[PDB]
Formats: sequence, C-alpha cells, structure tokens
Amino acid sequence: SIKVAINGFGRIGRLALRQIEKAHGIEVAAVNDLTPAEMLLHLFKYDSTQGRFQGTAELKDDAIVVNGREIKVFANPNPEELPWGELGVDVVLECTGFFTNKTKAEAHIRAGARKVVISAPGGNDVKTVVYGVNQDILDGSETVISAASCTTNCLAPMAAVLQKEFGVVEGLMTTIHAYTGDQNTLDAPHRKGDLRRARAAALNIVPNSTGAAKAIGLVIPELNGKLDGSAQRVPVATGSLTELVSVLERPATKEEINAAMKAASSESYGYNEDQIVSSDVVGIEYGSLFDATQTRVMTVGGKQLVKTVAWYDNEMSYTCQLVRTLEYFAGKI
Amino acid sequence: MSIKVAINGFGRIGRLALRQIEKAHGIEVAAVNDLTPAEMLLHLFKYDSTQGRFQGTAELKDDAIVVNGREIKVFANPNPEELPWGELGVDVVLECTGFFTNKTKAEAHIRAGARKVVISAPGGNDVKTVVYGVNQDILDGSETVISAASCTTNCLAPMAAVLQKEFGVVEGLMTTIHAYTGDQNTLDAPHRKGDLRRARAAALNIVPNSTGAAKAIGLVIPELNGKLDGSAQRVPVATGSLTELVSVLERPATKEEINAAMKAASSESYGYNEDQIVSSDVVGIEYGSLFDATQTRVMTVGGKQLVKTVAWYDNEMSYTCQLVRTLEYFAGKI
Amino acid sequence: MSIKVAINGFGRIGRLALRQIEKAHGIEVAAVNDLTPAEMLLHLFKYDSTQGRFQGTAELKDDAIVVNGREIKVFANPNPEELPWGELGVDVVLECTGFFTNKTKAEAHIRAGARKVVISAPGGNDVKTVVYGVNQDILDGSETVISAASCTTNCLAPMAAVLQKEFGVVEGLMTTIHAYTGDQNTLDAPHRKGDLRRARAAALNIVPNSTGAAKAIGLVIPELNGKLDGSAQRVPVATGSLTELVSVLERPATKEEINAAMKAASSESYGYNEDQIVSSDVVGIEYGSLFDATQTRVMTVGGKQLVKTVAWYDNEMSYTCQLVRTLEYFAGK
Amino acid sequence: MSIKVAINGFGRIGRLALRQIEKAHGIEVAAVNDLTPAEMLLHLFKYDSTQGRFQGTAELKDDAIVVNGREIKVFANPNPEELPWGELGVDVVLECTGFFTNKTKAEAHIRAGARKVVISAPGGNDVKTVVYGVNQDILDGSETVISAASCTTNCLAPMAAVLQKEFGVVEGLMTTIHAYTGDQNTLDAPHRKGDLRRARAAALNIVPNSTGAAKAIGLVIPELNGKLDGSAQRVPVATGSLTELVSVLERPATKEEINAAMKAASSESYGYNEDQIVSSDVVGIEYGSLFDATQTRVMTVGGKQLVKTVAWYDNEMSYTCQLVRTLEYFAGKI
Ligand SMILES: NC(=O)c1ccc[n+]([C@@H]2O[C@H](COP(=O)([O-])OP(=O)(O)OC[C@H]3O[C@@H](n4cnc5c(N)ncnc54)[C@H](O)[C@@H]3O)[C@@H](O)[C@H]2O)c1
Ligand SMILES: NC(=O)c1ccc[n+]([C@@H]2O[C@H](COP(=O)([O-])OP(=O)(O)OC[C@H]3O[C@@H](n4cnc5c(N)ncnc54)[C@H](O)[C@@H]3O)[C@@H](O)[C@H]2O)c1
Ligand SMILES: NC(=O)c1ccc[n+]([C@@H]2O[C@H](COP(=O)([O-])OP(=O)(O)OC[C@H]3O[C@@H](n4cnc5c(N)ncnc54)[C@H](O)[C@@H]3O)[C@@H](O)[C@H]2O)c1
Ligand SMILES: NC(=O)c1ccc[n+]([C@@H]2O[C@H](COP(=O)([O-])OP(=O)(O)OC[C@H]3O[C@@H](n4cnc5c(N)ncnc54)[C@H](O)[C@@H]3O)[C@@H](O)[C@H]2O)c1
Ligand SMILES: O=C[C@H](O)COP(=O)(O)O
Ligand SMILES: O=C[C@H](O)COP(=O)(O)O
Ligand SMILES: O=C[C@H](O)COP(=O)(O)O
Ligand SMILES: O=C[C@H](O)COP(=O)(O)O
Ligand SMILES: [Cl-]
Ligand code: NA
Ligand code: NA
Ligand code: NA
Ligand code: NA
Repeated sequence: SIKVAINGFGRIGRLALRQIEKAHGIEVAAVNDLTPAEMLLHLFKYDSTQGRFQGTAELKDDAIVVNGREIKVFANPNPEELPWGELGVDVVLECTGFFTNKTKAEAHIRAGARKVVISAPGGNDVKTVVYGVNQDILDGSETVISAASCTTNCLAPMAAVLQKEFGVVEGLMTTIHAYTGDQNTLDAPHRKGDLRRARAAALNIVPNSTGAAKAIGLVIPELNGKLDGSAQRVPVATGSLTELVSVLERPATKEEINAAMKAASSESYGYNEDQIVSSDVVGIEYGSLFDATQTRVMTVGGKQLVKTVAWYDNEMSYTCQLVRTLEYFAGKI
Repeated sequence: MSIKVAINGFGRIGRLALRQIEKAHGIEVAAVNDLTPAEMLLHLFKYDSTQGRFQGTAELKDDAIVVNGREIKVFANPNPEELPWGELGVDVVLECTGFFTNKTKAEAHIRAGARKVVISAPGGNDVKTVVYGVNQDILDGSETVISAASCTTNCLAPMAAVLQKEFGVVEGLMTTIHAYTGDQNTLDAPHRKGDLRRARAAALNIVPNSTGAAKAIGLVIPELNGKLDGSAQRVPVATGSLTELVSVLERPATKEEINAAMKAASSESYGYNEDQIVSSDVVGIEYGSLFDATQTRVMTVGGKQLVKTVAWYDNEMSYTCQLVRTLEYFAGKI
Repeated sequence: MSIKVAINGFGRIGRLALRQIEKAHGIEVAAVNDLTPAEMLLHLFKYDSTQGRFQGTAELKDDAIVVNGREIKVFANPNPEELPWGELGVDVVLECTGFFTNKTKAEAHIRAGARKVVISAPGGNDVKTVVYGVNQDILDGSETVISAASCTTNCLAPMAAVLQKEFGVVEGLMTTIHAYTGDQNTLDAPHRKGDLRRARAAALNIVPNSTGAAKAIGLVIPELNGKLDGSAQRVPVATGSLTELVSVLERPATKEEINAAMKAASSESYGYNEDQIVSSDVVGIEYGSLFDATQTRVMTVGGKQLVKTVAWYDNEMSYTCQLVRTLEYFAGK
Repeated sequence: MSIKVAINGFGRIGRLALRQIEKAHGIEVAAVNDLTPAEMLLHLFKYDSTQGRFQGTAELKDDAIVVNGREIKVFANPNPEELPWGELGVDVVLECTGFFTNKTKAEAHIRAGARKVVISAPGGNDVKTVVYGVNQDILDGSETVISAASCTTNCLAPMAAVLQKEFGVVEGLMTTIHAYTGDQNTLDAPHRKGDLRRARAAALNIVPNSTGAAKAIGLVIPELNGKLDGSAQRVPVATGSLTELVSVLERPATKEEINAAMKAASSESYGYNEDQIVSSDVVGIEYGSLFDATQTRVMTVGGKQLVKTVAWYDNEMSYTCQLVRTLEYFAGKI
C-alpha cells in the first residue's frame, strides 16, 4: 500500500481523504494542519457543501480514526520538520496553498517523503498533469509534480479536443468561479494585497486573475502561448464553469463541436445535454463536464468566434483529478 | 417641459423610476398601477433591500400615496385598456410590467387616453430602441411607442459604439454576468415561462440564460447589425452586473489605447472606472454603464488579436436612470 | 397489494415525498398532478439545488415520468375534483399544493375516487393533526382527511412532549429560525396575499413572520393546549431550520436531566445530537426533529427557573419523512 | 477646535467610525493604525459592500490618506505601545482591533501618549462600560480606559432598562439573531480560536454561538446584574441583527403598556418602530437600538406571564454611532 500524508487538511485535503478512503492500495497515514485533532475531525465529519462524511470517524489522542483505521495528526507549519521519513510516507499531497513551487514543496522530501503532489499550479519546473489529458508524461522519476488548478482541469480536456479536431489559433477564457477561502468573509484587509479578494465573498461578483489559460502549454504543448483569460468569483460556495472563446483553424458548427466533445468523454471528462445549473455539479467526480447546451458559433464572412463551456465542482472535481493523478503517479514510483 | 407620467408596473424598475423622476425637473408621476393595494406599494417604495430607504417623505392616503407632499393615485387593474389615463391627463406611460413589451400591447395605454408609451424593455422591431448617450437622436417626438432597450443593451452599447467608431469591429461574443432577477424562482419550482434554468433557486446557482442584447444591437448601432452574439450567466447577487465583450477588431489595439478611447467617450451616461471595484460598488450608480479599465485585455498571437472589454451596470438603477433620461429627451420633443 | 399514492402538487414537499416513497416498501406513487409539463417536473425531480441529484433513474415519456424503471402518470388539472383517482385505484392522496388545506377542499380528492387524504400542512378544524412519534394513536382508520401538521410542529412537538411528561410545562414562548420558503419573493415585490414582510427579498433578510404552530400545539399534545405561543424569523438559508423554546416548567430542572430525558425519548422520528452542528448539517436528515443538547440552558434566579431547549429540522426533508411515516401508518389503519 | 481621535484597527467598526467622525462637528481623526499599506485601507474606506460608497472625497498620499481634503496619518504597527499618539496630541483612541480588549492591553495606548481609550468591545469587569443613552453618567472624565460594550449590549440595554424601571425584571433569556461577522470563516476551515461553529461557512449556515451581552448586563444596568443570560444565532446576512428577550417581570404587563413605555424612552440612541421592517431596512441606521413594537408578545397562563420584546440593530453602524457618541461624551468630560 502506498502511504500518503496530507499537508493542509482544508477543502481539498479533507475531500482527498474522503476519495482516498475509497481507493484501493493507497491510504493516508497522516494529516498535518495548524489545529488540534478535535477541530480536524469535526470538519472532516461535517461539511457545509459536500455533506456528512459517509463513514465512521472518531477522535483519539493526536489522531483521528477513520473507518476503523488510525491517522496521525500533526500541527507543524514548517514541512521540512515533519516526520515523513520516520512514518514511511511515500507521497505528500501538498494542499496548504503555501508551498506551491518546487523549492518549497521539496521541504517534504528533506523531511523524508519520497514524492510530492502539489494541489495547485507549481511553476514551470514541475511536471503538471491533468488526468485524462497528459498523465503519460510521468515516468516515476519525478519528485515533485503538480495537478494544476481546478480551472486547468476543467479547461484542458475541452481545449484538447478543439486543438485536435479543429486546431486553435487563439482563445480567451473566463471562469465564473465559486468563492473560495482566499476571499474575506466581510470587507477587510487582505494579506496578499488583493483589493478584490479583500471584499465580502458572498456579496460580490469579484474579478480576479487566474493562470489556467496562460499556463495551458504545460499540459497541452500545442496550445502554448495561445490562450489567456481570467476569473469572476461569484456567491456560490462551490461549483464553477469555464467559458472559452476561440478562433479555430477550420470552420466549425455547434453540432460538430458537441459531437467531438461527446466522442472524447471519459471518467475525467463528462458530456452534458441537460439544462443544469451550478448546484447540480456539486460533488461530481468528473474533472470537467462539457455543457453542449451552451455551445455557440458566431460567423461573419469567413471569420468565426467559437464559445465552449464546461462545468466543474472546483472542490470535488479537482479532488478526484488529484487522486487519479496520485494513483497513476504512485504506480510509476 | 411639463409632462405627467403614469407608471404601469410598480416593480423594481417602476419604483426606482419614481425615485428618479422625483429628482427630475418638468416631469411628475400622476399615477401608478400594479396588482396590489396601496399600502403594499407604499411600503415597497419606502423600504428597499438593495437600493436603501427612500430619502423623501412617503405616506398612505386611502387609494393613493403621498410622495414628497404630492398625491399619486394608485390603481390595481391588470388590463391597461381600462386605466383612466385620459381622465388624468397622462402624457407618457412608463410600461414596466414585463407583460406589454410590443407596440400592439403597449398601444392599449394610448387607447386608454395616454399620449405616449416608453417600454422599459426591448419592444420589438417596429419600435424605436434608444440607449441614451448612443442614439437618442433618432427620436423626433412623433413616435407613439418607444423602447429604452434592456439593462444589458444599455451597458453594452456605449462600449461597443466606441470600439466600432475608433477601431472597427469584425465580430464579437458577449457574456453578461448578471444579478438574479424577479423572473427567477426563490426555490426550485415550476416556472411559468417554461424556463428550466430560471425555475431553479435564484440565490443558490450560476444560471445560464439567453439574452438578445448582442443579437439586437443593430437596432441601436446599425453598423454592428449581425456582428455580435452572446448570452448571460445569472449569479447570486441581488443587483449589480457586468458585461464582458470578446471582440475581433479591424485594426491592432493595446489595452491602453482602448482604455483611453473609453475615457474620451465618458459622459453622465457612460462612466469610466480605474479602481479595483466589485459588484456591490455599482449598486445605485446613475451611469447607464461603467467601463472598467482594469479588466481590459488584448491577446495577440501571430498578429491576430482578441480583445476583452468589460463594463459594470446596476441592472436596476443604471437602467432606471437611462430610462428616465430617454423619457426626458423624448418628452422634450413631443 | 401496494398502497397506491397520488401526489397533488409536485413541489418541494411533493417531490421529496416521491423520493422517500420510492425508498419505502409496499408504497408507490401511481401519479402526480401539478400545473406543468412532464418535462419540467422530471427536470425538477432529477436536479435539486438543496437536496442533491436524485439517486435513481428518471426518464421522460409521453405524459409520464419513469422512475427506477416504473411509470408515474403526470396530470395538470388545477381542480382536484376532476382528477382520475378512482380510475387509478389511488388509496391515499398527499395534498401538497398549499391551496387545499382544509377538509372541504381536500375532500375533492375523495369525490375524485381516492380513499384518503393526508394534507402536507395544518388542515383546519375538521381534521385530526398527527405528528408521527407523538400522537399517531389518535387515528382509528375511519378518518378520510388528516393533516401531518407543519414543519415547525413536527420539530416542536416531540421536544415539548418530553418536557410536559417529565417536568410539566407552565407556559412557553417559541422562536423558529427558519429557512426561507417559496412563499417569499426573490426580490422585493408585491406579495399576492398582502404580507409586507414576505414581500421582501428572501435571501437578503431576516424576516419576522407569524406562525400558529405553538398556539395550536394542543391539537397534538392536549395537555399543552393554550400554554405555548411564538413566532418565526425567516433567514437566508434555503432549507434547514431550528426551533427554540423558552419555557417555565413546574418543577426544578438541570441541563443534564433535560438532555437525558430527550435522549431517552429518541427514535427514528426524534433524534438526539451532542455535536456542535450548524444548519447545513441537517439538510436531508430523516428525523422529524433533532434535539440539540449543546444548546440547553436552565437559568435560576431567586428560586425561579427559565429553560431554553432547541431542536433542528430540515423543514423540507424532516417534514417529508414525517409525512410519509404518517401516510404509511394511516394507510395501515 | 476638534477632539483629536486615533483609530486602532481600521476594520468594519474602525472605518465606519471614521465616516461618522467625518460628519461630526468638533471631532476629527488624526491617524489610523492597522496591519496594511495605505492603498488597501483607502480602498476599503471608499468602497463598502454593505454600507455603500463613502459620501466624501478620499485620496492616497505617501503613508497617508486625505479624507475631505484633510490628511490622516496611516501607521502599520501591531504593537500599540509604540504608536506616536503623544506626538500627535491624540485625545482618545478607539481600540477596534479585537486584540486589546482588557484594561492592561488597552492601556498601551495611554503609555503611548493618548489621554483616553474607548474599547470597541467588552473590556472586562474592571473597566467602566457605557451604553450611551443608558448609563454614560457614570463617567466623569478622570478615567483613562473605558468600554463601549458590544453591539448586542447596546441593543439589549435600553430595552432591558425600560422593563426594569417600569415593571421590574425577575429573570430573562436573550437570543440575538445576528449577522455573520469577520470572526467566522468564508468556507468551512480550521478556526484559530477553536470554535467549531465559527469554523463553518458563514453565509451558508445558522450558527449557534455564545455571547456575554446578557450575562454582563450588570456592568451597564446594576439592578439587572445576574438576572439575564442568552446566546446568539449567527445567520447569513452580512450586517443587520435583532435581539429577542423573553422576560419574567415583577408585575403584570400588557403589550400596550410595554410598547408605550418604549416609545416614551425613545431618543437618538433608542428608536421606536411600528413598521413591518426586515433586517435590510436597518442597515446603516444611526440608532443604537430600534425597538420593534410589532413583535411584542405577552403570554399569560393563570397568573404567570412571559414577555417577549424585540429590538433591531445594525451591529455595524448602530454600534459605531454609539461608540462615537460615547467617545464624544467622554472626551468632553475634562
Ligand atoms: N478550493 C478549491 O476550489 C481549490 C481547487 C483547486 C485547487 N485548490 C488549491 O488547493 C490548495 C488548498 O486550497 P483550499 O481551498 O483547500 O484552502 P483551505 O484554506 O480550505 O485549506 C488550507 C489548509 O491548510 C492549512 N495550512 C495553512 N498553512 C499551513 C501550514 N504552513 N502548514 C500546515 N497546514 C497549513 C490551513 O489550516 C487549512 O486547513 C490551494 O493551493 C488552492 O489553490 C483549491
Ligand atoms: N430588474 C432589472 O434588472 C431590469 C432591468 C431592465 C429592464 N427590466 C424590465 O423591466 C420590466 C420590469 O422588471 P422588474 O425587474 O421591475 O420586474 P418586477 O416583477 O419587480 O415588476 C413588475 C411589476 O408589474 C406588476 N404587474 C404585472 N403584471 C401587471 C399588469 N398586468 N398590470 C399591472 N401591473 C402588473 C407586478 O405586480 C410587479 O410589481 C421587465 O420588462 C424587465 O425585463 C428589468
Ligand atoms: N417547504 C417547506 O418547508 C414546507 C414544510 C412543511 C409543509 N409545507 C407545506 O406543503 C405545501 C407545499 O409547500 P412547498 O414548499 O412544496 O410549495 P411549492 O410552491 O414548492 O409547491 C407547490 C406545488 O403545487 C403546484 N400547484 C399549485 N396549485 C396547484 C393546483 N391547483 N393543482 C395542482 N398543483 C398545484 C405548484 O405548481 C407547485 O409545484 C404547503 O402547504 C406548505 O405549507 C412546506
Ligand atoms: N462587526 C461588528 O458587528 C462589531 C460590532 C460591535 C463591536 N465589534 C468589535 O469591534 C472589534 C473589531 O471588529 P470588526 O468587525 O471591525 O473586525 P475586523 O476584523 O473587521 O477589523 C479589525 C481590524 O484590526 C486590524 N488589526 C488586527 N490586529 C491588529 C493590530 N495588532 N494592530 C493593528 N490593527 C490590527 C485588522 O487588520 C482589521 O483591519 C472587535 O473587538 C469586535 O468584537 C464588532
Ligand atoms: O485559503 C484558501 C485557498 O487558498 C483556496 O483559494 P484558491 O483555490 O483560490 O487558491
Ligand atoms: O418579474 C421580474 C421581471 O420580469 C424581471 O425579469 P428580467 O429583468 O430578467 O426580464
Ligand atoms: O410556495 C409556497 C408555499 O406556501 C410553501 O411555503 P410555507 O411552507 O411557508 O407555507
Ligand atoms: O475579525 C473579525 C472581528 O473580530 C469580528 O468580531 P465580532 O464577531 O466579535 O464582532
Ligand atoms: Cl459627573
Ligand atoms: Na484507500
Ligand atoms: Na420631477
Ligand atoms: Na416505494
Ligand atoms: Na468631524
């Protein structure tokens, strides 16, 4: 069994534990956060958007017992100091939001873990994997990898189909995204100086940057430098979508685009034809859910603008992609 | 000028229209019509969950409300043909119910004795459609029914007009991220218009929905006829919206030149913003559209450019002020 | 033979009742009636913003929905007198429209051929009112129309019944902090029934509103007739509520004694909670009422005691489960 | 001449305090201190998601903001003893950070050279605690550190004082249905203070939580010492709250006697309401407490009565106005 430690027992970290409990041959030996075990256990059991944990979870001294198995709990904010080698940790899921580059994530390796998966973009010098698009770039010799962002896992399969079947000249993305924990509850100073994330999360449409489109070349080299975009955070607590407006290399119709997406569907990339809304993707296990109902092709003379839209639960969709990537990576190491 | 106005549909737009007309010279509201007793209309005029308390005096008088000392008759007749507009001497009806949005239905107010109608929505192809600050000069005063377009059209049109005038537009796709409105259900339930997405709980969901603002832009800007399309995402803010436009232009551009052109085009109708604002910051603004220079993007790949421009609007108050500006301009010509 | 149910009003309660009846053995919904095309009802049944996606299959056919492989007829007649209940062999109608909540109106279903009706709301003076787990034994089977009370009554009654049996209640005042419901407007607008407070935007406001649940408690617990009163505060959660009761008891009490008495009375209808939960944690629960022992207070000042007790309920699913329990018991008698 | 004030903690309360002091004659803010660059503080002062745009001018300068043409110094020192209050001639510090809410910690501002401090929160049992309009007469100006109590105390106290004065209170249990605040998390996450309920997503949940407002009421109304307790239910409105009190009184009472007594006690601090209002209607009000006569209830069973009284408050702006009234009164006691 591959032993996992979760660093940062937050939204992604706790959902990752839920998904890993369902995965054979991989188990979480430890979690680390900033708080006593009682707090972590409570938040694991009870979840405002993802529902009650559907298993048993009990408290023990400096440990939680999940489905009858003990998971040690630590509270050390500095990863290099954690007893990963001493516990026999194979892979750390780095989910704190504070160690999202190679140099910082490698602290887990100095602590004795064999591998790290960052639950976020990790820079250009770590292999970046959207499961179902480019996991074959891993051979197991990597030490630190990235599972990209939630938006990258939504955008990439949609962009891959467009590039493969039509060719992409260029594109601009907008993700309409659930608010997240990096926004304030009420208007207040923001630690990272972001005047827009400073604002009350559940009261506002909040423009904000995202690198998901700009960095797409790490996942789909044929799209390198061809896409850009940004985000609008809105008052849903989870559930998001990505719109892509593209110029393609050949003419296209709505029906041809939709058929190509359906033909590419998989456990990671779903295909939808129902008139759904964001609450309907909460808890889905696709990394991306293409919505054929929103496809649009604007034609003026010989020039076309193409809109394609995919949903994602930025929490659970990304988490399932993260665990698929971890499982594949763990088979290679 | 001196013109007596009646408001048909004392809803979000109708009530804010009264607030703005109370501030406008030469225009007075003589009557409102809705489906409810005067006490309910008075209460909703005084107290407003998003736009704040009415900053004037408002009192109940039998089947009338007294606003800033002046009596406004209240009617509750769902059939506009039966309203006593001729007997009250109404010059212009603001048609704000959502149920009479074409020339034939709005003309019921004329048969009822009013001289003119302004529809607070798109009004069909045989009705002039005016975005104040873009094309009010098409009005000569002889029209009987006009439209002030939609909230989204009033946001989009000044921004698209600048791009067309200064750069030329090949084509473009619009997305408006829009506050939820009264046509969505409070909780998941059957929807009278059959819309499976507006059936869903308004304050819990990102809700895709159609909009005709881009497709119909040619009624306001003829040079853009057939060049734009788009759609909407309704989201859980109770008012306050923005419109994104992704365009192909006829000449190269930088964000700085785009922003400068928008600033040079600014007016009381079309504002220019450089602050890092969010939707709550546009609630209650009186611009029809507020261009956000901080969101402009120009993507260039092999000399081929995609341009994103974004403008905010309070779909309630921005639109209402545009409606009242269009009303004043029209009323000066009748 | 299967007890055949028809649901009149395929709304929040009606659709969740179908979900629960599909899980109930020996009970099946033969038909639903509303004001709506089958395609829209099917869509609302499958996708639910607060209760989640329907777990099962649901497909469209002409004038029917097929749920778990079984056909359910859909009608659209606003006049219950004209519904074909006798022709379908309907045993019990769940009257969930909100418009036919007294004996005279609900009897339209009996003239239409149904044997019995359960109103999903208070039902007026000619109707027995049943909170399952408190007073179902008042039924003798000769009734044609009964009421399963209100959501708040099913929350309050088991808690109040324990206090009365073990301590005696002199008097009490209730406040229910209640999820907003479909009788409030989305944004400020005229309210058809003239309620100046329910006219206001539901998700933006604390909204005081009247409720007769406490004052009418004597219909369920006769010994409390005339002893309780209270009101509601509607707040911006889309489902999930709680009932606070401030009572004067006839004998001295401690927090521990009250909590133990509630636990000793727990059942499938009345749950007992000791965790620090919040409203999202009761979304979808199947208890009619969930006593929250963490909120019990007994204040003693100069030999006089005032007691606060609090129970949670999902006004949607808690009530729906109580309604179905009452339906099963009533149909067995 | 103006009383010179410094604001420590430029948060919800701190920023609204500056707004109110800018409107008050004879009081001015010389400096604010927080943990952030001036550009962030200016932005948050200008734009407010619940209280609206600042109705003045506000511009940035080097380590200063200029508000209505007057420069206000900005510091970013987390240690209050090091602030240059003596050097600026500060008369009163508003301590609004939440981190220095007792006598020993708040006295850091006195050691730093300020003459007086008002803590914007309960400050413990050894500091005088003032609800303006109830007990400001306990101050004679020789104090250095006082407390303006909590938002809930300023709501509860005027209502409870009337009941005690006119009827006598045996005991009572309070529930405040309270807007969520910044001490709750945006989404479920570990909470620094170990509160399993404030850990949960603020805008998705009814959140039970403790409050000391009723238990400490004796600091404000000594005759009620030990007679009240209560708790809070935090709910998804971003500001605007109400307090329910269920009381056992020393003599029989009717709804009319209670309501008439509240109206007779009304003032700039304690409002009297008879309209069917909801929480959004009290956002930005300047009363410390707004009694709601429509919610009064007296239940009688035999000779035993239970009395329910309810008052609204904007936990932000109502309390801020009380804080500034207390500041003004205290600074005048020379
Ligand atoms: N939430 C989403 O939609 C989402 C989607 C994809 C990726 N991500 C990424 O996942 C990461 C986590 O995001 P989240 O939403 O789970 O945030 P979160 O704030 O819910 O979780 C972060 C957790 O890390 C803990 N933590 C912080 N610093 C720590 C330290 N030094 N040592 C140990 N624990 C520490 C916090 O206590 C918290 O529990 C970020 O990189 C984020 O960008 C988030
Ligand atoms: N809300 C916005 O963002 C917005 C912006 C621009 C335009 N509009 C347009 O303005 C119109 C009104 O929208 P709203 O948001 O004010 O809706 P609303 O539902 O708040 O107001 C409509 C009012 O009309 C009344 N009404 C309905 N039928 C009536 C009849 N037959 N006779 C009299 N009164 C009747 C209703 O009682 C209600 O008070 C619609 O056409 C809408 O498209 C709305
Ligand atoms: N939602 C709750 O929390 C809750 C809890 C307990 C009881 N109730 C009660 O249950 C009833 C329904 O409440 P809801 O929240 O489900 O309301 P809802 O508005 O969601 O559903 C009512 C349904 O009845 C339909 N309908 C209306 N008139 C009809 C007619 N003449 N014939 C057939 N169908 C018709 C509507 O189209 C709608 O689908 C009410 O009596 C309510 O008080 C609701
Ligand atoms: N918000 C309310 O409803 C309300 C009502 C009454 C009283 N209060 C009380 O007022 C205080 C502030 O509450 P708030 O809601 O404004 O909180 P807030 O978090 O919005 O503001 C506190 C500010 O203090 C700053 N700060 C923190 N530590 C600091 C330090 N060491 N030095 C300088 N600045 C520091 C923070 O950056 C923040 O800007 C608390 O005591 C609170 O209990 C709040
Ligand atoms: O603390 C919150 C996390 O950083 C989540 O924010 P993100 O998913 O936007 O990076
Ligand atoms: O009832 C609500 C009105 O019809 C507003 O809806 P709309 O502005 O989306 O048309
Ligand atoms: O649609 C509205 C119904 O009457 C449900 O609301 P209620 O449960 O508050 O009666
Ligand atoms: O961080 C925010 C404030 O400390 C809120 O504190 P409060 O909830 O006690 O007002
Ligand atoms: Cl004195
Ligand atoms: Na496992
Ligand atoms: Na006027
Ligand atoms: Na069944
Ligand atoms: Na001043």
